[PDB]
Amino acid sequence: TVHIDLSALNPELVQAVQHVVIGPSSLIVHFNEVIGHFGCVYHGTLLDNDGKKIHCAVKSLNRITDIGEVSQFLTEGIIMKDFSHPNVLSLLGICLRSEGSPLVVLPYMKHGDLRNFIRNETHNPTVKDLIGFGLQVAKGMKYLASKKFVHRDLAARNCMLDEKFTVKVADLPVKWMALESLQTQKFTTKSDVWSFGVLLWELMTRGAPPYPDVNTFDITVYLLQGRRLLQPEYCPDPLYEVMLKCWHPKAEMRPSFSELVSRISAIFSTFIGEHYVH
Amino acid sequence: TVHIDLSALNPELVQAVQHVVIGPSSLIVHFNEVIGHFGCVYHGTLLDNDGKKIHCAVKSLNRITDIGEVSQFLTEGIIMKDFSHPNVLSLLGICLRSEGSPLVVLPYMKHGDLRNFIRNETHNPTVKDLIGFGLQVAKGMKYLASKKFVHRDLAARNCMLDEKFTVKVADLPVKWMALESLQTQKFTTKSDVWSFGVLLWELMTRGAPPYPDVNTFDITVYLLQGRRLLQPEYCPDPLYEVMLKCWHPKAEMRPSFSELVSRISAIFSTFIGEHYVH
Ligand SMILES: COc1ccc2c(Oc3ccc(NC(=O)c4c(C)n(CC(C)(C)O)n(-c5ccccc5)c4=O)cc3F)ccnc2c1
Ligand SMILES: COc1ccc2c(Oc3ccc(NC(=O)c4c(C)n(CC(C)(C)O)n(-c5ccccc5)c4=O)cc3F)ccnc2c1
Repeated sequence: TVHIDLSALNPELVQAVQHVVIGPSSLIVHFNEVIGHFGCVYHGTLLDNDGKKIHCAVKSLNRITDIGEVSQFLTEGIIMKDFSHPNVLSLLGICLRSEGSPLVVLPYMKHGDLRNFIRNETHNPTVKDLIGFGLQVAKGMKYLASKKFVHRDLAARNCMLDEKFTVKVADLPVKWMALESLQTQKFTTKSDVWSFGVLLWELMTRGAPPYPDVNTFDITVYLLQGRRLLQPEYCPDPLYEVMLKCWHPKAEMRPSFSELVSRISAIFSTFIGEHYVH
Repeated sequence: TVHIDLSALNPELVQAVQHVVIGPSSLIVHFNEVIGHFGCVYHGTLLDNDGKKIHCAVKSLNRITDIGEVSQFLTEGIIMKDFSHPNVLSLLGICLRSEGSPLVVLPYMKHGDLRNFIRNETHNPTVKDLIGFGLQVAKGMKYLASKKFVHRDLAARNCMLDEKFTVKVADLPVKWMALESLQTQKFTTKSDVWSFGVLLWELMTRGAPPYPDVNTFDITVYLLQGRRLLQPEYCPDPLYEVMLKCWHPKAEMRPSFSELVSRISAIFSTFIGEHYVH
């Protein structure tokens, strides 16, 4: 029952978004074929001018009803389309339709999200593999921070993994949130750094749920008492130290993603044995 | 301590927003002179090319820190700038600065917000006057609904009043929210219609607080029990009937703003005696 009045949109903005729009001249959506946790996502195929096919995921934004939301949707499209880094999920385009919800078009990620990948017992990542995934996320966050983009929901579940095992950073979650975000409601690159530390912990435990024994409403006190996620069984000491610095109570004292890439890269090189080479 | 990196913004969007941007070649902000409830708002003066001055209000968006928020701010600017109706507050422009928070520039409204105006005992609006204010708001909402814009926070406090006593619709509030908004979290033009009915009630009581004896967390049950705001002492029966229809439990059965303008206009014409002629 979604019929959006596209004539109601502003002309200057529609002009700005043209370079992001893709349509039925290029994209086949398979509305009968679902990609099963990230909303309503369909299999799609994107053709260039000679008819070459690219497998994509096509997400239907079924909440977007009004022209404010559609205008915000267009803006998010313009922003994301500019980003170009091998560790940040690409936006292939968006669809602005007069019938049906707006669509977002992403490259197909063969191995799904990182959390489900590492939890799957049939996969056998080494400690080096898991640290490597962490380093890839750091590089993507370094790029995004360089663009002044604040992630706000960084977590293993929001990182994707392609057929070459390249981690693509993509996309309430109190157990990932910085202390200051929990109380002042505000998010920064420094709070993304805190979430990154929790993501590293997720990696080293192969997707264990963090703080299993603390209620979500008792997390602020736990953290103020100076308590932190315990060092995972497979996590080496130098990596656990990096995690602890990511959870510094003073956001200003946390390392930058640039600092993290450098440190983690040094740790990764001392490790040997990999089953998932990038 | 606000230093936003404007080079980080997208080129196509910056091009789209140019027609909304105003700068130091036209605008004098009096940062030492405050307009005292709507955030940080300063007196400003806007000059055209021959040096003619227009009194404005200049609001400093001190929350806007990151490029996502700035991009969303630009989009809101583009949308609002298109709106042109005598009962909707105009956007004179926005300021995108490399130092200091983004600014929004609005025409100065001599008589402030409608709620404070009607509560001020030194003003003497008649029943016709109050209904007239209500009709003006309805006309503004009719325009906005025609543009597919959903208000979400319609209330007497968010309507402004200029020197000619023209009401300008401008800008959590559970006692104004539709039943369905309270439970499904979603907002529509039909939920704006519900808030409009509460605004009419505010008008007819000269800014009394609604549902004085019900806690904000008991409002959903109160409404589900079929209870409604009582008919104000000065509210005529036909207007109270309009209010009741605005609070129909079925959003689809509520009148349109177009229907409201027509009905309220008929009621207003049967009234005589005014101190605030539009
Ligand atoms: C094989 O299993 C899967 C499972 C899910 C897959 C998959 O899921 C998604 C993964 C990510 C996303 N979307 C995002 O990451 C989005 C991002 C980062 N943005 C931008 C922003 C963060 C600013 O909102 N948006 C977005 C973009 C434009 C308009 C609106 C939202 C998005 O939709 C949407 C998805 F459907 C993509 C590709 N392959 C997959 C493969
Ligand atoms: C004499 O006393 C006063 C007191 C307040 C006054 C006054 O207060 C304001 C009244 C309204 C507003 N702002 C709005 O109504 C805004 C609206 C409707 N928008 C658009 C939207 C609803 C989509 O957010 N915005 C807005 C616009 C551009 C960018 C960001 C937000 C706004 O700032 C800002 C104000 F400072 C304006 C003029 N005269 C006044 C006079």
